[PDB]
Amino acid sequence: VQIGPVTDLHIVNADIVPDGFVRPAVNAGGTFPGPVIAGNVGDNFQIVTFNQLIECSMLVDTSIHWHGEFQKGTNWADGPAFITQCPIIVGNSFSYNFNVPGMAGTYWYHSHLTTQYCDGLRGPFVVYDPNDPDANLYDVDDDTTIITLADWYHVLAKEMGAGGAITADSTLIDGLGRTHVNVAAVPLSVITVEVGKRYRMRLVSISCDPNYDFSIDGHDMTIIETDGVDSQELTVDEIQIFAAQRYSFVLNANQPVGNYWIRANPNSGGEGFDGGINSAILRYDGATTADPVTVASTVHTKCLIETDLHPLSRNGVPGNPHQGGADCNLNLSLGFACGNFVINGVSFTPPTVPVLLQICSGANTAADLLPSGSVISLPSNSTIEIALPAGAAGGPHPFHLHGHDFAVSESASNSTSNYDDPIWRDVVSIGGVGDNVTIRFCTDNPGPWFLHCHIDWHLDAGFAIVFAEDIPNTASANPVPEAWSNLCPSYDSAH
Ligand SMILES: *[C@@H]1O[C@H](CO)[C@@H](O[C@@H]2O[C@H](CO)[C@@H](O)[C@H](O)[C@H]2NC(C)=O)[C@H](O)[C@H]1NC(C)=O
Ligand SMILES: [Cu+2]
Ligand SMILES: [Cu+2]
Ligand SMILES: [Cu+2]
Ligand SMILES: [Cu+2]
Repeated sequence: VQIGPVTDLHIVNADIVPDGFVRPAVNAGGTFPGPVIAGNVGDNFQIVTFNQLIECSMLVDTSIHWHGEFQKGTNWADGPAFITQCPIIVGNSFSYNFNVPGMAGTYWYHSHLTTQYCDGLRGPFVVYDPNDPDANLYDVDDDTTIITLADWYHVLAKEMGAGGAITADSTLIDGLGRTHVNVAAVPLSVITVEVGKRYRMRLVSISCDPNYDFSIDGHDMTIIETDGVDSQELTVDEIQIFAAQRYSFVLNANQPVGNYWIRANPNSGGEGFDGGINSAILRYDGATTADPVTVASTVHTKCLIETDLHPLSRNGVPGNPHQGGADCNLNLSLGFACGNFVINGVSFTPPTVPVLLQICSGANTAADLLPSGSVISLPSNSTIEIALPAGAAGGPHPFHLHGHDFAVSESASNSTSNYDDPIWRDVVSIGGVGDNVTIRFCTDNPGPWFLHCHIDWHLDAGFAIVFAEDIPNTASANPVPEAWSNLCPSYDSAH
């Protein structure tokens, strides 16, 4: 179901049983996943979020992030609690009013308070391009070609310990899947295709943690979009997609009419596909209504490798073709010990006053912004390079930056940098010990922008910092509506 660009979005509690185990959830728009929020590039989104949550066990306060949307001019609408807003309290609503100039592609939205999106507040967000340069590559692109991959837990997110290796209890594809342990034969999702059509499949990781090895028995996939950036066609037979990443891929429905397994193996939790875990069904029209009996290739012979991706446009790479070839080059020291993560020696703990309101109330430098040591100021109109060397306890961490996308100058498991034509994206695996995954972008967007590992349990254990981009121009760049200003006194009064 698709809603928007102007829409109500109610946040409710419900019990659901997507793997056959009933448990409480926090839902957007009443469904899991939430409804697809959609519009065309350049359209004004007005999402009126009604908080109606009553179940404390999962927090009755909420805040929603439109993941990958740059929010230029609207930093107050970005969503991370205590970075850009205080949460909306139960009984109140809040109108997320923003534009998406320049952006088209496949995105998603999710709670951005504590670990609440794990408890179910996650949904797809698609910005359609009426002149998409990839349109001639397929026949079908609509709500039925969206595929979400979700980890699902039988423990309430607020009770996960924390951390604490945490592992999921079931992989859901389009909201359905089977439990890893004592697997019950509950219904699987079906994706239906017709012989000879081509499909723009929009593959969205709404994961709180695991990365997935996604494949479709007997079929190939040609990638045309990465995290909202159009890419040159890259045909693969397997895609490893980390938390929060998105790909569009053309599925040519060119096999005999029949049932084929769709596979999504998480890097932790249940291994393999016994009893149909980690599975959905690709069904051709005409096929018998029965489970697939297909098998994966024994060896996947063309798996996605991030360095094989290239932008469709001529994006290039800001700055100069060598490391440190930037105006403000940084190399973050990413650590873990004693159950907390750290960036440059400091574990992130949300401050009482949101970063944005600290700035609007007259804070001027990172030194003046709380939490101390969790904010790095960035100057305006400068090429930023950030090196994110891996090694920190497990691993592999998908780092994500708000308000921007970035050139992936160096990828995982490959020490060679690329200053000509790397893919740009917004969430990137930093790989393994010895890797030096490096990103570059330009500061053309004033505001406080969160940078963190998108494994939500790692974010709650402190793996984050805020890039305060152009403090001096932040207030003037981001006029806030009074409803925004009303957020924090309501929150602090209720709490
Ligand atoms: C490691 O990463 C580099 C950088 O993207 C890759 O190097 C490119 O390789 C292709 C050939 O496959 C050449 O056409 C380009 O000239 C290379 N670009 C640069 C900047 O060197 C390399 O392929 C990657 N290694 C593996 C094993 O995938
Ligand atoms: Cu996100
Ligand atoms: Cu984001
Ligand atoms: Cu992490
Ligand atoms: Cu975030």
